[PDB]
Amino acid sequence: PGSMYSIILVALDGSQTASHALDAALELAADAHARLVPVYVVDMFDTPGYDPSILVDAFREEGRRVLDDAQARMTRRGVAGAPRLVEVEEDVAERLERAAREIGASLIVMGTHSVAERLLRHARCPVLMIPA
Amino acid sequence: PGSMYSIILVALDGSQTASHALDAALELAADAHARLVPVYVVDMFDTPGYDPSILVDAFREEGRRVLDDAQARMTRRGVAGAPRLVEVEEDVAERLERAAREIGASLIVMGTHSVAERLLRHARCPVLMIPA
Repeated sequence: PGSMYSIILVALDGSQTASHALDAALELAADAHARLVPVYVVDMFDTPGYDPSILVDAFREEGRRVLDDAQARMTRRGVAGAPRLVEVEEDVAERLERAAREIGASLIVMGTHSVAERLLRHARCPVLMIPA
Repeated sequence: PGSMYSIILVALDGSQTASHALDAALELAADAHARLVPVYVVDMFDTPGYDPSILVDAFREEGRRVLDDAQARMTRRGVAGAPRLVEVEEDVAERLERAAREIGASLIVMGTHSVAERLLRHARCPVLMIPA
């Protein structure tokens, strides 16, 4: 198989439709004999009393669970690659583009039913939309 | 390879970016051992003197040339499938969705840089965007 689809990126957030997108990205990765790289985006207020560190630990912990499940799915299907935890500074769309650049992804897979509209309007890299 | 990507549809109009999308759809079709179905969309005034039949013959003829080239690319790459000429009544986006339903396509491939925004906003079927 060529390199145009050698490395596939799929954005996860724990939602059902994102999980649905993962199953689609996996199936594509297995069919095209490609590497899959699931990413969980941690997208984190400045106020008296408020402590953002509580939610940072939370979504990171949630990311661990989500990415571990993604890894488990990949292992069973025999699909190579390793899930990444990504954190925005940025907006989610750009962070996904930065992740794609640094990982070397030639394709971004997303679950849909705005960030998708962003990535499409950007047109910086091939994007695959999977509806719920 | 599974059936989730057994039949791929790619929308052509003769433009460079659509041709670029065809090369991407072909590469995917070859990697996933999938059938490719390129479609050329004929999207056709009511005025005294004006004769739409002239342009109908034209874009159909242009479609023949475009689809013949697509077939030639598929044949060389050893990719199965057969190009289709489609005509709107409808809008282009819905016509592509109707074509996907009748052909049995599980994926629609498009070249981008509105119809893409439509198909995404519709979310009736998986869509792959390839930027120029």
